[PDB]
Amino acid sequence: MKQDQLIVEKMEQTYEAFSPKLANLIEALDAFKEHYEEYATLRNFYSSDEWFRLANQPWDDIPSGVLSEDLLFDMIGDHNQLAADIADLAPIMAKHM
Amino acid sequence: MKQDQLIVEKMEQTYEAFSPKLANLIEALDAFKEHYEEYATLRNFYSSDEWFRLANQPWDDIPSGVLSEDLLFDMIGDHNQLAADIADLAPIMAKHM
Ligand SMILES: [Ca+2]
Ligand SMILES: [Ca+2]
Ligand SMILES: [Cl-]
Ligand SMILES: [Cl-]
Ligand SMILES: [Cl-]
Ligand SMILES: [Cl-]
Repeated sequence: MKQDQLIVEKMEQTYEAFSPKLANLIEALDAFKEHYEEYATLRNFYSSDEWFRLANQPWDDIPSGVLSEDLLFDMIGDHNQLAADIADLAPIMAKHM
Repeated sequence: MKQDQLIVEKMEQTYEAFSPKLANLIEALDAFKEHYEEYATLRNFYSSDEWFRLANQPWDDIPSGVLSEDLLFDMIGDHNQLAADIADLAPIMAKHM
């Protein structure tokens, strides 16, 4: 039918929008999880005595980005915002099971 | 120093591994969130009277994937596994704030 076709088209367009985003999140989450064990190391290094001492050494090349005033600060911020977004999503997904 | 260099190298290698995975998850989560409002539509369509009726019509071309026995079933499974993984991650991230 002409009308059955309309229903199917709408559903296919909906699936095509949503399904790749579901897939990409699953993939990204799995990759993140294999390395999240390293986060405390980086968080704890930023603003530590050693980080500051190293940042203020007279390097003969451009210092590593980890030694900058802002790079790991921004990483911590991105982490904390992600934590909040994951916390907010969790019960919403549970509701859709 | 030779040794200060060792500390910095280790931290830089750690950051280079972790930081892109954090970024990719943030990006994937944001994209998913803009379309998660469509999930109930697709979930509810699968195994519905209309879905089954449409799947059993005599289409003159290959039926749309949404009409298959397995495609949306697998999407629901992927969703439910993701829900559980997000629920498990949420308190772990809170602990690292
Ligand atoms: Ca396509
Ligand atoms: Ca590189
Ligand atoms: Cl690991
Ligand atoms: Cl490790
Ligand atoms: Cl939307
Ligand atoms: Cl919408």
